[PDB]
Amino acid sequence: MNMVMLTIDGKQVQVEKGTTIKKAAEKLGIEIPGLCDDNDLKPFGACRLCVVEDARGNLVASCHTPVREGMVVKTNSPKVLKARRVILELLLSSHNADCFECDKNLHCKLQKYAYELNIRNIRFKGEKRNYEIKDNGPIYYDPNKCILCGKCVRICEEVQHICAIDFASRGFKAYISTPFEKPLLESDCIFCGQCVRVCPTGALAEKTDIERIYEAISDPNKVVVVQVAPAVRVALGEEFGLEPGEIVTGKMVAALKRLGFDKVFDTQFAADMTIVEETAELVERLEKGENFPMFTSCCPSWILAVEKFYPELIPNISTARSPQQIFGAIAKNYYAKKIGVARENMFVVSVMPCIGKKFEATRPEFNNDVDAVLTTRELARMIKESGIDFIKLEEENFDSPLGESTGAAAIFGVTGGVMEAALRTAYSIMTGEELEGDKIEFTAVRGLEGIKEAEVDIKGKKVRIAIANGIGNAKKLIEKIKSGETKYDFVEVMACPGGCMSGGGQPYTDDPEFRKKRMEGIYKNDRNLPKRKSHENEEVKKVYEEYYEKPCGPKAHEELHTHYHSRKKEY
Amino acid sequence: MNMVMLTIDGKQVQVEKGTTIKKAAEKLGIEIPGLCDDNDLKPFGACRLCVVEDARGNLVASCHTPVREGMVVKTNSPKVLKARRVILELLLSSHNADCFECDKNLHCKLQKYAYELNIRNIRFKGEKRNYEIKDNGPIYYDPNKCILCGKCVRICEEVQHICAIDFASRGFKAYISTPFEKPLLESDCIFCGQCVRVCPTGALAEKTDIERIYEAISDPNKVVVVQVAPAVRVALGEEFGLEPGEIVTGKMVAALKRLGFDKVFDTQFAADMTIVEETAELVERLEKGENFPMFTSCCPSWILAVEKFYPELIPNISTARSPQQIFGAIAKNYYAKKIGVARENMFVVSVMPCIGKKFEATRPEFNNDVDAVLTTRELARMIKESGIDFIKLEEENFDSPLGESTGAAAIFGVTGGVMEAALRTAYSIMTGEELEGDKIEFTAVRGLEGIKEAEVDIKGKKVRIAIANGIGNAKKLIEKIKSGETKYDFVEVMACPGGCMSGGGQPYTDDPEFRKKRMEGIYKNDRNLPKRKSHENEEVKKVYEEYYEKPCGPKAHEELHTHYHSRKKEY
Ligand code: HC1
Ligand code: HC1
Ligand code: SF4
Ligand code: SF4
Ligand code: SF4
Ligand code: SF4
Ligand code: SF4
Ligand code: SF4
Ligand code: SF4
Ligand code: SF4
Ligand code: FES
Ligand code: FES
Repeated sequence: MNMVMLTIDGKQVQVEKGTTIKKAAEKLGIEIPGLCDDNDLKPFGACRLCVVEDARGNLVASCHTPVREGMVVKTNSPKVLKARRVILELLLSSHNADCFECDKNLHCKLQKYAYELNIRNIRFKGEKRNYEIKDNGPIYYDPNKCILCGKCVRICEEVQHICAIDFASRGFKAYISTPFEKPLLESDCIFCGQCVRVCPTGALAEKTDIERIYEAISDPNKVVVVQVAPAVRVALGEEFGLEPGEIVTGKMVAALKRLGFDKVFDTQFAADMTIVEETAELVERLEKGENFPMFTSCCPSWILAVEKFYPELIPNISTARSPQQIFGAIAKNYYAKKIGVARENMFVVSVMPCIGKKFEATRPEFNNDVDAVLTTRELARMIKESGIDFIKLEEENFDSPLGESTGAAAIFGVTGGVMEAALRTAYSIMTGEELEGDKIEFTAVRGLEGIKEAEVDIKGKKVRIAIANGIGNAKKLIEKIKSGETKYDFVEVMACPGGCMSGGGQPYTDDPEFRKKRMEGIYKNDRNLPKRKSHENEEVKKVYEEYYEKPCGPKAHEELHTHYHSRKKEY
Repeated sequence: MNMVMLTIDGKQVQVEKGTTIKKAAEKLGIEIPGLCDDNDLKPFGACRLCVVEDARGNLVASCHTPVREGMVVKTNSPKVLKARRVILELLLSSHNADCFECDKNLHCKLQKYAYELNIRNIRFKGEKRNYEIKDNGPIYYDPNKCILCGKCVRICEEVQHICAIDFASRGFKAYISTPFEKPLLESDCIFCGQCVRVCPTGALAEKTDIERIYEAISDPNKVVVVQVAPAVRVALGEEFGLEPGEIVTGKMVAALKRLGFDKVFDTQFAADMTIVEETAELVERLEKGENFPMFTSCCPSWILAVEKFYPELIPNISTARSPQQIFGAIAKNYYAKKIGVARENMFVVSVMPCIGKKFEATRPEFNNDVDAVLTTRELARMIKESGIDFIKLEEENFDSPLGESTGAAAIFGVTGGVMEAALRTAYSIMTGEELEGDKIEFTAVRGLEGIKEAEVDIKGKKVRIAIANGIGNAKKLIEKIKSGETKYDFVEVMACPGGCMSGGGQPYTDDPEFRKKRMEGIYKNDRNLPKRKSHENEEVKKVYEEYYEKPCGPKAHEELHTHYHSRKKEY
């Protein structure tokens, strides 16, 4: 910690050595514009829109310039403003401008910068960008709106370590493409959605399914049911002017009821069911002591990565379905018979903060259990379209009999929650007594680190457990495990860094501390429930005693389990 | 007060007879979209975008439909949504879409409605609107972005009673125009700016002078000074996410200092100077008892209306200049000599919430005292462009020696404040003692009524005063006065209803209660000052004792007075 002296706009500043001009001037309440830099990535130097003027009189980029003693910097001289205006005019001279038709309307950064830096008349009119738009599955790519900032390539290469996309061509005709413009499905993409989360323009977007939902609601011979993800209730309020991490569960239930859905449920019931199934499977595997370690299967992107890159780990993957598909099977196989509705006349809609769920819902092995999948942004758009005000709503509760949940299933939206809940159930199953007091929380698996390791002692038996949030950390853990350095018993993997609260379907943010706020909100929501264990749920016991009669039973194995196949297209 | 009961979306509602469907459904927290209706105007029925479905199955506009007993209304049926989408597609099929170049970017209502009601692909592509844009002075009109809602015509005809514009042509080729497409200067326009304040698109806007200010700041052989209007400090914070009526004086002074201005002053000093001059003139006129009544001259639009429509009242108008021109003359005739700057090397910039000041600054009789005029929105745009954060600024004070002001000059941004301050000074001048306690406030001239008439007794002498906010009320008062029903002694007129806080240069609002909030903020700001009288100002006494030596003196009459001419172009 050694400090340096500098003058920014006539004000003395104390910053540590190595800090750039941008981070040094941030402490004076000055925001320098920039489009190609993000808090997760190294500086690139492509937009050239953050230039400042030093004492000599030259323009220098302030995003990758280290600080020095005795430096004089000017940030709002007329020359800098003129250069920024010219650069933005150069960008906007070759933009296809359907801001009426653009999904990123009122959320674009190029539009906001064009407004703020006072552009009203483009002098450069001529050749534009013109390409062809092709379907890439659940991701929509329009190369006519690209500004070539490299954020998607950098996030896919530096952080995710997948390297599914790169630059193509050179000069005015450069663009982002997969090898030979092949569709993303058979490329090395695993459908995590982090590239869609950082794009500053409307080039990368989502595939919408709202029209099918509206045409199924208007159908007078169908019943529509909806399920809500645990992580949607802490980030939905951001779209309506609230702070991150504020619970809007009752408001969102009331809004969904006002939208026309006949029955509103939650996925945490399926989360408890999956917890019970997985804990029973883990106990049986530990008794047998075969096929170690055991990996979870709740993340579709992790399953895709296993199928594509590591096809030798398939026997070690847990066969339990994800909570979404389990809920779909429950609704279309048990609830319909109780109510008296034919299987062909029931519609199931899910609201998820993920993008791999859109692809997962269309897999042939699930027999079309879930008919449509939405995101948080799509739900917010629907709520705003219908005209409901969100601030002044009245709190309501979930429907019956698949609405009540516990606290162990409320922390699946953050990294390490699934492991904590599994340990909570496994301690009770193995020992027979219930944890009381502060022993319920396992503080050794909480945080935002890369690889988290722990050793929980259960009545004299020690289990080696691990958690790895992120694809890169997952690859590192796999390399560590395969070499035989150490042996584990249960491993969790999540494709997004920080858990499902950082998914590609969450509302856009500008605060650099959204992860901490959302994690705090999730933990606070967990702390305010009457039940904190999965086996204390009441409707799960009824479902077992009425339809399946035992976990891992023949009917359960037929309807609540799945199998995986290798997708490795050898070349 | 009789109530009517109906069913809206399955919810029972009890409203008074005569309320429309829109105002009845507003009480359930439901916002029905609409573009052609405003809180100041009668329903028109042009956009057809607020349709709802009744029990019979037809579509009825909910903005001009009275409520009835036993009515069933559906607001979010699929048919209504489809109709709204088709109507908006029909609008956007013929729009010139330079949303990069549009002044109303991020503030347009058509853009927000295109976003919310989920438009992504226009099926109707063909002929568009194409016209020619011509200069109309301080108002910018682009007929390629008009949606023909009639708000400007209705506000000019129903409320202002001027009728300067109307519809032209018919069908697809209809547009808004003056007789024979003549420029607005020689039409019946008085430059109030209320039509610019209600337009929902970017068709109507104001002319910008930012480039000249930047090119004069970069000039190393000039000194730039700025003056701020009393009403800018209660509405500038709205642009940065604050509530109306919040005082941001110190924050705005700090921001202006960081913007490059060498010296920052305020107009309230000139307001006190004008108060002294006007009170002396009124006392002399009362002693002489000639040319009654006496009208104020602080509103340029009122002067334009007098010159155009009522040229027989010119001898009765007070000859004192407006505070803006008085401040300009003071800066360019007294401050420059004290500092030692030539008259040709001084630049004066004003920030005003008015549109008529832009035209007033260019009159030949003022010898170009003020070089440029800004608005609150332009200042906010400049602040956002420079990168300063408004929320976390540090409070500062005005420069010297023309910065200190009193409380009597802080209420010129609301209707009736000028009369209150004039009475405050006139009581002291006529009697010799000073008002103390609650007698300072004259509660009989406060409110938002049309014509406010009072009767103030000053030591046995009774004076008749009248206040008329609005052009229509001004015409009514003139008709009352001319017929000889009664005689007054002092009359105030403001062209905008509610005072200068409703000017055409203020930031856009959506709350229907902005006038009350801004008036409360202005009064609270007035209540928190140490001095509440104009003769108690200290720098005014120095200016008199050093330069002019007496109010209404030869030098003062030469530099602080003006004359008016008839603009009535007979036909
Ligand atoms: O399936 C499942 Fe789930 O370790 C998981 O993963 S957590 Fe959910 O806050 C939902 O829907 C989310 O997001 S229920 C999923 O994705
Ligand atoms: O000139 C003058 Fe003035 O009764 C007046 O009128 S009040 Fe001002 O809040 C300013 O600038 C404002 O607005 S100083 C003017 O328009
Ligand atoms: S979805 Fe993930 S793997 Fe696919 S391109 Fe984007 S960042 Fe790379
Ligand atoms: S697709 Fe988006 S993130 Fe990738 S280079 Fe283009 S603008 Fe940047
Ligand atoms: S990417 Fe941004 S600038 Fe381009 S059309 Fe979409 S909203 Fe407008
Ligand atoms: S971690 Fe969650 S949000 Fe991310 S890919 Fe997996 S399921 Fe989707
Ligand atoms: S500025 Fe006033 S008078 Fe002129 S057209 Fe607009 S509303 Fe009418
Ligand atoms: S100019 Fe504006 S207010 Fe007047 S009709 Fe056109 S859109 Fe409406
Ligand atoms: S008026 Fe509205 S929709 Fe039209 S160009 Fe301007 S911002 Fe876009
Ligand atoms: S009342 Fe004020 S804002 Fe309105 S025209 Fe007159 S000076 Fe301008
Ligand atoms: S942010 Fe510095 S060059 Fe892009
Ligand atoms: S608001 Fe009802 S028709 Fe325009």
